[PDB]
Amino acid sequence: LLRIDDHDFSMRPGFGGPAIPVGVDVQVESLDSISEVDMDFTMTLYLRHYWKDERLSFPSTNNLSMTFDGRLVKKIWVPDMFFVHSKRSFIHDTTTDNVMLRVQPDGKVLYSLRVTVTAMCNMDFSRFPLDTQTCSLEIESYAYTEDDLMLYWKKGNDSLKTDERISLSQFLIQEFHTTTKLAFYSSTGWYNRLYINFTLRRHIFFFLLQTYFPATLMVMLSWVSFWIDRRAVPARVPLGITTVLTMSTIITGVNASMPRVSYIKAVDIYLWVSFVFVFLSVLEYAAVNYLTTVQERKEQDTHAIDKYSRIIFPAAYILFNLIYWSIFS
Amino acid sequence: LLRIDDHDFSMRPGFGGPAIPVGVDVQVESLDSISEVDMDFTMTLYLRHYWKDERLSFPSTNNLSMTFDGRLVKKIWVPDMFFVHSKRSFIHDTTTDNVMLRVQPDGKVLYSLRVTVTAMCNMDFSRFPLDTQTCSLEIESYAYTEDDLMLYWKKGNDSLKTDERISLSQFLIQEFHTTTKLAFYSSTGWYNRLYINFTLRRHIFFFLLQTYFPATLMVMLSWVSFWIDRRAVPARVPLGITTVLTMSTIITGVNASMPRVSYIKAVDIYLWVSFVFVFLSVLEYAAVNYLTTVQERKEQDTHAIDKYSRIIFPAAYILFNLIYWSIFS
Amino acid sequence: LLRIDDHDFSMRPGFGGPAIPVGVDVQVESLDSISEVDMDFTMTLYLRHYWKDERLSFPSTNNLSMTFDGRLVKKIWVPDMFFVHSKRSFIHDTTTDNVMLRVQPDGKVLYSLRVTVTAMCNMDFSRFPLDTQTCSLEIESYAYTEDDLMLYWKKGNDSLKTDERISLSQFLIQEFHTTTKLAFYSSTGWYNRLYINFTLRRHIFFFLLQTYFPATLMVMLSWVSFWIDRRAVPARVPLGITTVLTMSTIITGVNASMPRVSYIKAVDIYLWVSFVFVFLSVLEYAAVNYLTTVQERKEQDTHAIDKYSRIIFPAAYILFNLIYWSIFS
Amino acid sequence: LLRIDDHDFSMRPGFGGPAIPVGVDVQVESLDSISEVDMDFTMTLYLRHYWKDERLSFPSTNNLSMTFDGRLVKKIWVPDMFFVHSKRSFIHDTTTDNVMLRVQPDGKVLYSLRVTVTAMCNMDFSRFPLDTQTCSLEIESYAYTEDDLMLYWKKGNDSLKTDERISLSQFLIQEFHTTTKLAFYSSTGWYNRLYINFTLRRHIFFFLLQTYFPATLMVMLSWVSFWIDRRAVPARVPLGITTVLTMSTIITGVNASMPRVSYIKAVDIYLWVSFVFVFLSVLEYAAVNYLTTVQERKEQDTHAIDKYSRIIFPAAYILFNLIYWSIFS
Amino acid sequence: LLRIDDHDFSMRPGFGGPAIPVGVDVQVESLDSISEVDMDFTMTLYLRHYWKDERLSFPSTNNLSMTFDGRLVKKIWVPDMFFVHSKRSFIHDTTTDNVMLRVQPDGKVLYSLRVTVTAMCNMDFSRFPLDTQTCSLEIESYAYTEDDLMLYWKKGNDSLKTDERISLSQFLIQEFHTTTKLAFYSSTGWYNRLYINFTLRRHIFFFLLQTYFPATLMVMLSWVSFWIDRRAVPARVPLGITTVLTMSTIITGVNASMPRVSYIKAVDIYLWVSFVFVFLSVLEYAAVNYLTTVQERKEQDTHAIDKYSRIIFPAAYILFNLIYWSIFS
Ligand SMILES: *[C@@H]1O[C@H](CO)[C@@H](O)[C@H](O)[C@H]1NC(C)=O
Ligand SMILES: *[C@@H]1O[C@H](CO)[C@@H](O)[C@H](O)[C@H]1NC(C)=O
Ligand SMILES: *[C@@H]1O[C@H](CO)[C@@H](O)[C@H](O)[C@H]1NC(C)=O
Ligand SMILES: *[C@@H]1O[C@H](CO)[C@@H](O)[C@H](O)[C@H]1NC(C)=O
Ligand SMILES: *[C@@H]1O[C@H](CO)[C@@H](O)[C@H](O)[C@H]1NC(C)=O
Ligand SMILES: *[C@@H]1O[C@H](CO)[C@@H](O)[C@H](O)[C@H]1NC(C)=O
Ligand SMILES: *[C@@H]1O[C@H](CO)[C@@H](O)[C@H](O)[C@H]1NC(C)=O
Ligand SMILES: *[C@@H]1O[C@H](CO)[C@@H](O)[C@H](O)[C@H]1NC(C)=O
Ligand SMILES: *[C@@H]1O[C@H](CO)[C@@H](O)[C@H](O)[C@H]1NC(C)=O
Ligand SMILES: *[C@@H]1O[C@H](CO)[C@@H](O)[C@H](O)[C@H]1NC(C)=O
Ligand SMILES: CCCCCCCC
Ligand SMILES: CCCCCCCC
Ligand SMILES: CCCCCCCC
Ligand SMILES: CCCCCCCC
Ligand SMILES: CCCCCCCC
Ligand SMILES: CCCCCCCC
Ligand SMILES: CCCCCCCC
Ligand SMILES: CCCCCCCC
Ligand SMILES: CCCCCCCC
Ligand SMILES: CCCCCCCC
Ligand SMILES: CCCCCC
Ligand SMILES: CCCCCC
Ligand SMILES: CCCCCC
Ligand SMILES: CCCCCC
Ligand SMILES: CCCCCC
Ligand SMILES: CCCCCC
Ligand SMILES: CCCCCC
Ligand SMILES: CCCCCC
Ligand SMILES: CCCCCC
Ligand SMILES: CCCCCC
Ligand SMILES: CCCCCC
Ligand SMILES: CCCCCC
Ligand SMILES: CCCCCC
Ligand SMILES: CCCCCC
Ligand SMILES: CCCCCC
Ligand SMILES: [Cl-]
Ligand SMILES: [Cl-]
Repeated sequence: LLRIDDHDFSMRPGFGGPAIPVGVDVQVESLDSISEVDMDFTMTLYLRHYWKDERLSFPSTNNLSMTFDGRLVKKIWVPDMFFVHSKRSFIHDTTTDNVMLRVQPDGKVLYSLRVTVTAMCNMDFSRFPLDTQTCSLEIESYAYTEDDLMLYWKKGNDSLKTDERISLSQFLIQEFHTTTKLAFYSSTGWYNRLYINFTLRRHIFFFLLQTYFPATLMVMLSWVSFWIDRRAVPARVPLGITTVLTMSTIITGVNASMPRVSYIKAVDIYLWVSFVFVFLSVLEYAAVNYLTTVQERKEQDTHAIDKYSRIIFPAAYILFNLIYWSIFS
Repeated sequence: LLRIDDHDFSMRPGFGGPAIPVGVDVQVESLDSISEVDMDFTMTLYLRHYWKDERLSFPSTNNLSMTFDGRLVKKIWVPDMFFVHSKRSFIHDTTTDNVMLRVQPDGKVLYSLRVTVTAMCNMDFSRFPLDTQTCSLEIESYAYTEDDLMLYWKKGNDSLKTDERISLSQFLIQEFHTTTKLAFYSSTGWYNRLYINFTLRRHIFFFLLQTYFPATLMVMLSWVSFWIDRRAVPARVPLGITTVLTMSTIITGVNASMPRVSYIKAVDIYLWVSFVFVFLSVLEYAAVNYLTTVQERKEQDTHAIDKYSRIIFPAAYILFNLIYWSIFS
Repeated sequence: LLRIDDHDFSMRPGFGGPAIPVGVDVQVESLDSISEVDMDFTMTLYLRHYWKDERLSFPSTNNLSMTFDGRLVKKIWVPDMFFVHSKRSFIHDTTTDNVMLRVQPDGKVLYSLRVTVTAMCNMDFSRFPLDTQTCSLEIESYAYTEDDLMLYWKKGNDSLKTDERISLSQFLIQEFHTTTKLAFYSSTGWYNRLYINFTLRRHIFFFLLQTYFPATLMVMLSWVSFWIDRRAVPARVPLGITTVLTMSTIITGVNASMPRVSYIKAVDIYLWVSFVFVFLSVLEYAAVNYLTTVQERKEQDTHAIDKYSRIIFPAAYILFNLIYWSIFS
Repeated sequence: LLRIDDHDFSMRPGFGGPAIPVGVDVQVESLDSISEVDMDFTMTLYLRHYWKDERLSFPSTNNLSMTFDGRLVKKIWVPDMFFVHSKRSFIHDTTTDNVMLRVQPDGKVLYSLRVTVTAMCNMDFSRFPLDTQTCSLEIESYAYTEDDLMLYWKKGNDSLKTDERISLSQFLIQEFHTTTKLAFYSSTGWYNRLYINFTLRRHIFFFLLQTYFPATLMVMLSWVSFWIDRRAVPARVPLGITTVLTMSTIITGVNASMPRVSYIKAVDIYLWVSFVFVFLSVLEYAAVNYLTTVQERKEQDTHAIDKYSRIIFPAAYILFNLIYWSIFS
Repeated sequence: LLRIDDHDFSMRPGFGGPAIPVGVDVQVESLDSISEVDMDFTMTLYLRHYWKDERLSFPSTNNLSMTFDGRLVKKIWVPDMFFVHSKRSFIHDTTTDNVMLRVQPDGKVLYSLRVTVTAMCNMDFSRFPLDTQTCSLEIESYAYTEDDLMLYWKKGNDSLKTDERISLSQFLIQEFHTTTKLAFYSSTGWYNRLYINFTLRRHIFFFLLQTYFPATLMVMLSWVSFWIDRRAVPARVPLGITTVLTMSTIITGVNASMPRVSYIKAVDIYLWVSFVFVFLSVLEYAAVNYLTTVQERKEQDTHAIDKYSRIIFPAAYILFNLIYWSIFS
């Protein structure tokens, strides 16, 4: 039916004359995973191409479109799109190649395939875990400049569809939209580039329960010391020390999970402030023991330091929390 | 024998006329693994196709079916099934391609191959580890709409078989059955989709032994304090503190294993209630030490708080357990 | 030399008449690894096939066998064996395909290739780490039933050889032997299946040193308390508590390594019995402190409980060990 | 258009006569990751080749360059570059091979492809984490010596371009430049080799916060003991011991991350000096307890050792820090 | 130029007559990694073959050798070497296949390719970490026996070269040399096998610092107890106990890294002897407390046990160290 043997499909339609227009539309099937340590994300999608080539015309009375096996795709000419700034990708091939080819009697062509992509995404963690991130996937022709191929979204803003099943356990996904821009390479020329854009917002529940609450509880334990008889030395001393040494484990277990960035994150601030609050309660009792011993040496109830600490330490931590959750909301 | 050179197998049987019927049946060989963190499962199966094509007719006197080498599959036309919402898959190929082709003299065809698939499955953990999950595998044609190909289960409900060796160490597997539904894609049309469905139920033994019992034992240790002379300050204080700090390790070691979901799981409730029970026993002894010191200051046996605590703490935990195992059964 | 262009090698020798006999023999090169968590093992082997096809006859005066390049294997007919219940496999291909083809003037054929296989193996851990396991590798034709192909061991029990270098660091390997059985698939028919069988036995040394000895040592530490003056409250109390909290770490570190099976293992029994032995020593001293305080209240040496405990705790643990190593030998 | 059928492209242009000149230029798209444990780095780049072959001449009136499909690359002759001392690499192939071919009417050729490479890099850690490292990527022809192929940078120092998005979370990247050298293989001859060179500098913030500060804080805790009444034996003893045992955990957690090199790193020096400072504070109190007991035995305030230690320990650590940060800056 | 179309390259040179001689030489580019847990090593190398085939003769006046594209390798006959006892391997293929073919007018051939190999190596750890290991890589023809192919080192002992950059962070590499031996397979015959041999020696610095020193320091801490007043019960008891419990962590952290072999390693001996030294110091103080209490009961300074222990424990450990480092040097 199609006269494949008659033509040289090493050359594009319109070769040696004006540029060929190629239109694109897309459906996203899933957003698969995200990594802070690698700074990337993985996506699976259906991708579709539209153009005309009169070398593929055939006669019929119905004027309708026809589907073909799929092994012909390797004989005819086809556009050459690639995913810019991507780490790895593949086309699915069970039970055969997941590819589709449809042709109309006047030579209009529709071409479709299913792919998975892993792509680069630069991330800012200064407000982590209360952060928002924005991401994009980039599409471009490899060999042909804007003088030979013209690339555009087939139906404007209606060219992107999304599966209703798409979900991530840790993020809310929002704000899917598409854009276009021109790109330049010094050695080879000017090219059209298409963009798919989206926004992510992290759920904080896990971190409250797993990090902010146990820090708070250690700080509240350190306050119990102020209500204990100053003469019980081997009770008041280890009560302070053990909370210092627990807080260090909390601080380590958080930071072991994240990339080694050169700046402070919002969670770091809270934990190190909590640490100094606990550390100071140890110096307070050392002072009261020393001054008691000086009183014994002069001579030979509750101390004013204890009396004031019962008031000052809790007020100060409440003030800190009010400020912190006013800044990070 | 088969006249392969005579025909154009880029076109389906019946091309330009009504739809071709294709029937399917399946045997599951193994259910290989499951992941909560990735929310997916892996399956290995045998998959079979049935249709008629008169271009493959041949003469004989016996009217019986004949087997062919397998290299012909790439010359003739074959249906184009794919696994919807799948992450990855392959066809096995040692010592050769695991593929089978059988043909009858009137052109009826049977085609079979062996494959492994990894597929998406959305999971709810609000009742974890006492949870039940349900799963499915989806099958569809890639290129041909219901106007060109008709896809159905070959023998109704008898079209699914399962290997007697199938097992998972952590789940009971039940309720294998099959269904059908129509699907729509905005750019390309309507398609028939087949479903394989099944249910999983988790064994709880591991979690009892590994999580609920040691929490319970920490709570019971904290009660020993109420039976110890109130004057033994450096004994009663670390006895409380060490149980607080152990309970925190238990809570961490559980949640380190699971995905970071935005809601509370049934195991979380038990551990955090156990934590407050242990935390309160520390505040109780602080109260008794303070009131004893006030009595010393006024002046200058067992305390009523100890007397009551010996009764109230164990009753309250028993009431909690009765309610919890009434809710989660 | 071989008349490859004359014949249609899509059809088996004897096509449309009786079954073709194919004989097999094997040499194992290595048993590569084993996993309890995945329940599988990996093996590398040489696999060999024997049959006659008169379409490959050629003339000569010597009556001897001749070797050919290996690229012909893809032109002639070849049997279609596959490994049943396998997870993955491949054929080696550096510096070329590791394949061999030898032919005699009357058309007898010898065919050989090198492969690695990973295969399923169901494991029972009720006696772990003192367990024994048994395993097998299964071989079958994919497309041809016993009416068209007949599959058998070429030399009976002498058909399996094993490399003298084969070893595993954790298991003793024994009892290599071969068997045969018929298999049935509802949709497709009856098939011959060959079996390779073997037995494994675990070395216990590592577990003695790494698990049973340190548990025993914690139990013996808890006994020291009975020899310490009952008035040293802040010594006798933490001596008990710290052994409880160490034993919990031992119990966790063992079970973190194994699959989450729904039944108790032989190592679990020993560790939880050791735990209750340590837990009871804490309740004993609580009793002696309480009764001493009652004596003080009445009034206002070694206690009989201490005196008896020095005898009863060690006897009871020795009785337990005698029973346990009588059961698990 | 191109007369591909006329010629034998198993032979280079100029075969049997002088060497063919081939020019190269490059753009780096990303520097992907780095490993101290494996001593390697990964890079993604665009690579371009320039030469003349009159067998590819064609007629035209415009004198302009033309682009071709990409399937012709496998028919014509092409240069044979490889990455020396590399571990693994690949060429990208979705949605097709990422390859470009452009030809001028006189037979000048431009050829381009996109690749990812992982390459060897020897690292020195004697100053870690305050270290600087230098790296290079090497390019060479596999089959052709300088007598048959001449390889050079196409535009001198202007032949290397870099993407403005390139970044690493842990390193500052600097000093990209290119060089050339001749190489010799004993069995096969002399070859031209091109070099891409660059420098890395590590950010220290993470290590200050994660390692140097908590060590310092343990040392400062050990000093509190000198301010506590010498008669409080069960307070002063565990205060020392617990800091010893914490410092050991710090030392372990650092070195667990790095390769097992045979020499000391700058971080090791700081932690082991901090350890002896803490260890000595335990021997000091043992001395004061012993001498007090001798005074009791003779007989039957603050001790001079305490008085001096309050001065000497902090001065000595401050002197150490001044020297250390003078050496490592 | 080469008459490739004239001949049947499914047959070796000399087919049906005497054996063809094939010579080999090698250059090692890198030794990439080593695993105790898997018992294997990885190597990257250049491998070269030499033979004569008159079917490849061509005319010329210069009598010099000529290089060809590389796509011809798949048309002509080539030898069939494989790596015996190997786990996996591949040939590199960016930017094309890393393969070289050179031919002289009389039909002498040189053939070369670049490969990476992972190979089996049995290891003995009885002296670990002071151990020495020896390794080899094995090379053989797959299909052809010594009656058809003769395989030898091309230049005797001069046939192996090594890159000056080769290094491992944990081992000293020494003693590279080559050997030959004949091998027999029962079903198929006799074959020539070539060997590459080498020796490794481990650096001990890491283990001294990471394992032997901290054990020693725990033992020295336990000795402090002997210098402390026997009446300070709640000081002397936890001082012993905490060192016992630290030593157990040291023992665990070492053995978690290695394979589970059925015999004792040299590091195990040192750590378990150190453990009993620490354990005995706890029983000593229990004895002194008991005998003091008996003296109190009879009645109703430093004890001789303390006096002697100050001398005996350190002498005994010094004697142990002298013996141990005399045995393991
Ligand atoms: C198809 O084209 C024919 C003319 O060739 C026209 O009559 C018919 O309406 C067209 N149908 C559609 C659906 O565009
Ligand atoms: C979609 O369409 C509108 C037309 O109003 C144009 O603003 C815009 O670029 C598109 N929106 C986005 C967010 O890209
Ligand atoms: C096969 O077809 C023939 C007629 O062509 C019929 O006589 C015979 O019964 C059929 N056999 C089966 C098993 O259907
Ligand atoms: C199988 O067959 C029945 C007919 O009674 C129909 O209910 C059902 O859909 C099938 N069952 C399920 C559970 O899909
Ligand atoms: C090979 O066959 C010939 C007859 O064709 C016979 O004489 C000879 O003994 C046979 N040799 C072997 C080894 O079987
Ligand atoms: C090997 O040969 C014997 C013949 O005595 C038969 O018992 C047996 O099946 C084979 N042995 C095993 C263990 O399979
Ligand atoms: C191309 O070549 C023609 C002569 O063949 C010359 O006139 C023209 O200037 C050239 N153009 C460029 C851009 O080099
Ligand atoms: C680039 O160009 C200069 C010419 O001044 C030459 O020094 C140098 O080799 C190049 N620079 C480097 C750093 O390689
Ligand atoms: C090559 O062979 C010719 C004879 O054919 C001889 O004269 C010449 O010396 C040889 N050259 C080398 C390098 O062997
Ligand atoms: C290399 O050559 C010598 C000849 O003296 C022979 O001893 C030896 O086998 C070779 N050496 C080794 C170590 O294999
Ligand atoms: C102690 C944790 C407080 C968390 C406050 C969160 C406010 C949205
Ligand atoms: C940008 C730094 C914010 C620091 C706020 C501290 C709140 C107590
Ligand atoms: C303390 C754990 C109790 C577990 C109860 C389980 C009831 C099925
Ligand atoms: C849906 C929340 C259940 C909470 C029950 C608490 C049982 C004590
Ligand atoms: C305390 C461990 C005893 C191990 C006994 C093993 C007997 C074979
Ligand atoms: C089958 C259970 C065995 C339990 C034996 C307990 C030995 C003390
Ligand atoms: C205690 C850590 C001091 C860090 C000093 C860093 C100077 C650049
Ligand atoms: C090259 C060794 C440097 C050691 C300096 C020590 C600084 C206190
Ligand atoms: C306490 C460790 C001693 C290490 C001695 C090493 C002798 C080469
Ligand atoms: C072969 C065993 C060596 C044991 C030596 C022990 C040295 C104290
Ligand atoms: C901005 C640096 C903060 C450091 C807090 C310890
Ligand atoms: C640890 C500091 C104490 C100072 C008391 C005046
Ligand atoms: C003290 C906690 C209050 C913070 C409110 C955002
Ligand atoms: C529903 C939130 C519960 C939180 C318990 C700490
Ligand atoms: C820690 C709180 C104690 C309050 C006693 C009245
Ligand atoms: C107190 C435990 C009883 C719970 C019964 C389900
Ligand atoms: C058979 C169950 C045993 C449980 C021991 C805690
Ligand atoms: C902890 C239980 C003690 C009971 C004494 C009679
Ligand atoms: C008390 C240990 C003896 C057990 C003998 C098998
Ligand atoms: C150069 C060796 C230093 C060792 C410090 C413990
Ligand atoms: C631990 C050493 C103490 C020595 C006192 C003279
Ligand atoms: C005492 C810290 C000062 C070091 C300045 C580099
Ligand atoms: C040879 C066995 C030694 C065991 C030491 C605990
Ligand atoms: C723990 C053993 C002590 C024995 C004293 C005679
Ligand atoms: C006491 C350590 C000396 C050992 C010398 C090899
Ligand atoms: Cl105490
Ligand atoms: Cl601890």
